[PDB]
Amino acid sequence: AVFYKEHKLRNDGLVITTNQGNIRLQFKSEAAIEVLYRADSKQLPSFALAQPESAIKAQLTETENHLQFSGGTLTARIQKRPFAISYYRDSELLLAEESGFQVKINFRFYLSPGEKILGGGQRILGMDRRGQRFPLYNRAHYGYSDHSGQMYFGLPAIMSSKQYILVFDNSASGAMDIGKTESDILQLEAKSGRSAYILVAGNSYPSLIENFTQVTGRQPLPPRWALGSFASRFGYRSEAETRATVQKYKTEDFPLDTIVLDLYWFGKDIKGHMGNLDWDKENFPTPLDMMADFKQQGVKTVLITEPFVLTSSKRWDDAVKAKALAKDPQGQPKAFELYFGNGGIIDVFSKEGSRWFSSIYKDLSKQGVAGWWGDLGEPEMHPEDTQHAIGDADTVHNAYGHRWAEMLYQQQLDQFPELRPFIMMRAGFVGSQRYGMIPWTGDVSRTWGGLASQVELALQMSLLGFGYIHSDLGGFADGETLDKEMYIRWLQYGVFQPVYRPHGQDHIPSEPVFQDEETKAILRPLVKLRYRMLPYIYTAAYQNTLTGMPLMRPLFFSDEKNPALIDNKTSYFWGDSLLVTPITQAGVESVSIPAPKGVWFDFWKDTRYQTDGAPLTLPTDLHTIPVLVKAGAFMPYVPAVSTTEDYRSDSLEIHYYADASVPLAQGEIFEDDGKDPNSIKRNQFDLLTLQATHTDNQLHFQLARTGKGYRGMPERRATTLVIHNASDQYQHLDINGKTIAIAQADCASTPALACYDQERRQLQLVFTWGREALNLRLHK
Ligand SMILES: *[C@H]1[C@H](O)[C@@H](O)[C@H](O)[C@@H](CO)[C@@H]1OS(=O)(=O)O
Ligand SMILES: O=C([O-])C(=O)[O-]
Repeated sequence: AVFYKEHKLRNDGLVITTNQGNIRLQFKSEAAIEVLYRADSKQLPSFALAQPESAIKAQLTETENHLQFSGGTLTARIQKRPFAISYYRDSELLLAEESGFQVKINFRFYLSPGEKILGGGQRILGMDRRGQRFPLYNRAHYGYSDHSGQMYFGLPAIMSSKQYILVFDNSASGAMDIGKTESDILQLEAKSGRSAYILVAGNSYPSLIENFTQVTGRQPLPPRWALGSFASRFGYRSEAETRATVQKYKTEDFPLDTIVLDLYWFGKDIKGHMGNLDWDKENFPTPLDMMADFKQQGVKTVLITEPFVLTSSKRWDDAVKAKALAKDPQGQPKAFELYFGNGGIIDVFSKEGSRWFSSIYKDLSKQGVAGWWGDLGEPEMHPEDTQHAIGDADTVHNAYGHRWAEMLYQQQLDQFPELRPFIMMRAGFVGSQRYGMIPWTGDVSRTWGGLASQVELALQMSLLGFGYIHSDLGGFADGETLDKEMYIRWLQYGVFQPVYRPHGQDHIPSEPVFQDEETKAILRPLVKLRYRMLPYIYTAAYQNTLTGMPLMRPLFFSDEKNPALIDNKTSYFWGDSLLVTPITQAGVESVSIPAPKGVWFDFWKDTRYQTDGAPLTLPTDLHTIPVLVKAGAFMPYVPAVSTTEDYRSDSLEIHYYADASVPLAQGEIFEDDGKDPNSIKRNQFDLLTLQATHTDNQLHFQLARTGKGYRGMPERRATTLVIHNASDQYQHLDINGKTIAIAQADCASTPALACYDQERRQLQLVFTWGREALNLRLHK
């Protein structure tokens, strides 16, 4: 039994007092509200919020039975007796408290009938998680396949078909019950920690995500090289083996940006060395030379680190001496029995642990390390009586990796202010994207089921802030012999997901360069294609930095008024223009693609398909996976390079997919130096835009560039524009008023400026795209 007693305004925040205590309401933006219960008391601070202290000016009005606290779009409606807060966008009800806050920590809300609920981060349960209950405790799920209620990276958040996001801003061991125990109740629970939630609203899913990342944090543009080809396994045993692998990429003609070094870099066994955090010199005798030799070939080195320091490690005594480790309640270093041996955990929440760990990263980064892999940050083992500077293990658990990322991010920005940090980690929290976290989906089994789950996992993480979620390509765990077909399918899909990082236990090769001739003949052109497509991918990355928009988008974005599409986890958008349907079983001979209505082209074959709703059946082959291009797409390409260190857009090739059904279309290509963390803030970029206007007798392109450019930007780019499904009735072309005849023969065999290929229905234009505006007009 809870009821309103009184309220005060204090610094734009509403402080309500009930019989049970104080409640602080602060708008963190016009569409986002933080609700803090037990506001009177000492609590852990917010982890989810980018600006925890902020509170924007809202309006307050009072009635007999209710209070109303409003920003721009979002309104909190506070019923006085019994006490219950509900949330409105306009006057549409988003979410209503049931009993609300109780005692343990517990929050209870009503779910509306038919409401679909995404969220929880990494689970394999179906896209709509309504009807499920699961814990909020980051934890390993080694060898998972087609099911999981609990994995490496849970998020205490949900997204609803009402277009709100709800965050439980609490770091502790907890649980979420999404209308499972009681049909119409969403319940959030924790053992301890902060008693706060955050509601974010939007008018569309893109706007919701923009609003969410506004208040939780925007991912800073990663270095372009993170969009490249990684060489990885668990693990290279020696400097000789790592060098032989870089070489294998060069001798096999596969692109390679980065090689990743797993735990053998600091010791010859899996057990007993963790915490050494220094080179095993018997096996890596000349590591500075190794890294410099790789950097000459345009190849970066990334090293694994973990939170644990073993008692058998060279750094135990020093970490104890420095007070860097978490303690027991008695005050001494907490040691416990990991797989690797008896050891402690670095306390990234303390000043002393942060300084000791940071100094180690600094030293290795000085030696030549370009990037960092933080594994086991769940933490993988985290006994409940472990004490951190700000709380016990069970209170801080789900924020350990998040703070570990923050610590490493700040450290890398301090050491290399002119570089973009690369931080790859397994476990975080809501907002960890603001520290550049690039998550992967853990120790997936080498099964079709493991592959068939990756889209669900990726979309779930993308929707709640994590654009660079990806999988270990080809699979990680167990197996005795390569499953060739599954491997190929997984590396094909790889091209159309955020990070191209095949990785697996080393009794079976993860790297495509160690595969048989047929496998390499299939994958080599695809890995190159990933490089040729860098302007498409880097431009989606740019939009993710700008607005939260994930790189992988779900089918349901295509029609916001058809909630049944939410269930789809087999087809997704890669950027604006490509609808990808990975093949996730052996021997599949054809697929049915639930393409949204409109006109679509086969990416590989150029076939045009029109549909008014019905799915398209495409045949499959072993050399590709089904990809459709949306009519009105501009697909930009550059020539393939071996490494992004050689990236140039001096030569562009742009493919436009024309159809009269699309009378206006736009595209954009974002170019900058690929490395400057301040490029966007300072406008040190070249932003190419393209607009097509398609009427009955004309097809008009307007091309332009904005931004202040950057050092080494080409002034003039040689541009080949290829118009697919181009009319055969275009007689002339004007480029900026200068008329050019369209050749109708020998397009492939003359240096033609404009040429129509009648057999392929393609019209090719070749021109110079300089700093001034350009108009290309085709007319019948
Ligand atoms: C952590 C990662 O999930 C996996 O990709 C690594 O290859 C391995 C080895 O460092 C880690 O798992 S574990 O074996 O240490 O548990
Ligand atoms: O649609 C057109 O413009 C045509 O195909 O002739």
